[PDB]
Amino acid sequence: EIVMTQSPATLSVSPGERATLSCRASQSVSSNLAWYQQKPGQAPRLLIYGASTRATGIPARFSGSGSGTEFTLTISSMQSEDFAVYYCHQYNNWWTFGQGTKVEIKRTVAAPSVFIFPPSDEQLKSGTASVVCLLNNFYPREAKVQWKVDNALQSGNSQESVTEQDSKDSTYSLSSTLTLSKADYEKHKVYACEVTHQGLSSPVTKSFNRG
Repeated sequence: EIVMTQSPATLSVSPGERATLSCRASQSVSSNLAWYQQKPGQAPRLLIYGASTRATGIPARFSGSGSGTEFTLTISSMQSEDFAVYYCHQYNNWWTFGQGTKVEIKRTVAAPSVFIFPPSDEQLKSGTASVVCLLNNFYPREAKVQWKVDNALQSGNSQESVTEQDSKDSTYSLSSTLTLSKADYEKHKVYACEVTHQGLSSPVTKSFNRG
């Protein structure tokens, strides 16, 4: 019954900075609340089981506080390894989990390096003509893409995918893929990747065409 919501969805934190995550509940949970840490790939981990009691072995820079319907976890001397995802959990009724909060490295704003890649001959005989937009080592996560063709922004018939942080330098990479049928390659005459990002006063474009 009890829905629990965790805000804000994302926090950008440069190393060594203090971070604050808030958790709210549709109904009261008194103090039957806990905070877990999720490292992608591994298994979630216990951070705080009481409203504030820290479990064994967690660094003292972690601490949570709250009661009733509002709680907040906080970290004061965050290190690089602490960068992960977090969940607030309650057990005062049928227990449930919150959607969670991301935490990412903060770094210098970097404009996206954009490249486009059309199909070629071998795919025609396979009948799966496709194009790729590669955006490399951009920051922050807000960098956004547009597949464009003659009188059409080809979103809804293609897929976006993204790396994790290029953690050795903390940038992001995106490999959007556009896929069409055999005869489609010739049907459309214009093809382009367009990119927007606050390091871009105007959209960045890469393009190709038929003829």
